[PDB]
Amino acid sequence: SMAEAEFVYKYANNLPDTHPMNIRAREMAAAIKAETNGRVQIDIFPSNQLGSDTDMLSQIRSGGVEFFTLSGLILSTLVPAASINGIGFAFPDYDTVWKAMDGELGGYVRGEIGKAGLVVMDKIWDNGFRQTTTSTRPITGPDDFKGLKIRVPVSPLWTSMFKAFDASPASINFSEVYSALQTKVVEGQENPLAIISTAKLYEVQKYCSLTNHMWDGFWFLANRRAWERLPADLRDIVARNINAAGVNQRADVAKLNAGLKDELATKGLTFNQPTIGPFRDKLRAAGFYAEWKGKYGEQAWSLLEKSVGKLA
Ligand SMILES: CC(=O)[C@](C)(O)C(=O)O
Ligand SMILES: [Cl-]
Repeated sequence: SMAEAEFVYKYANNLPDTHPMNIRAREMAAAIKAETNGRVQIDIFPSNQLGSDTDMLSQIRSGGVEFFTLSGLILSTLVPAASINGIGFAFPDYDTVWKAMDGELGGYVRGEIGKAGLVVMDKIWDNGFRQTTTSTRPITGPDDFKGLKIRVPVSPLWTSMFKAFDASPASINFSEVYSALQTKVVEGQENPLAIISTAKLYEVQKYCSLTNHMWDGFWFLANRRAWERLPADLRDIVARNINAAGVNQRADVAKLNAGLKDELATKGLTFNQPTIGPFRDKLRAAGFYAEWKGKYGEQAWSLLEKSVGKLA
């Protein structure tokens, strides 16, 4: 038989194999294997094949897997600073997002991730600005969130935000979301359009409300020991290829989130665009911005403010 590659590394993720994350990860793995002359093989385990997000967070820490893409908000139980990009209504556009995440704010978060003992690639991958879906009624204003049994990912930031909206959040890994919606364990969830599409959540929801309540992405994490075990030449090749795949993935995801509404509207989702201001007002009145300013500290909060104020 053919000898195994010297380094056979596992990359786990939580998304469908049809999402740009996985399309680009497959291109990335092929490029890496060729460029390292067969020395590095990245085996990809999409859509929670090896386990759920909370499981994989444990595994990237312990070395059970070598690579894992993860929202900073989920990561934030280990790295408290890493939820900072998810502050409600903070970023007005992608322009400010990438300048921040590829600039000083992202540098700050990456440094915090390093302090916790993980490696993280320079470029965060996209997920997108998040919308709401339900099987009950549309969300036209913040009053409609009262009592809503809404699924959220496991994170203090998501819990805080949806409690501030007077909803009843349930913390559930993405792997259980389709079934939880289908069976009405929960009444709704929130995610970018590209997720609603690729995970077919339109099959098990009726309404999509464009609440546009945060932007979030996926840090590309590496187990530190496994990263350091790669010789320097291979490390450089792997890092370059992961970041290149990320840049392409961002471009793919931006196009999907910009254009998917019309397609989703003919697949079993009825859309509405609520007026956004009252939602931001509700988070303010609930003390959400004051809470998180306190938790992140003045320096980090000032860095977030600097980041979102850009006009270009
Ligand atoms: C944060 C994240 O990984 C997802 C897929 O968007 C989610 O769990 O909803
Ligand atoms: Cl609409």
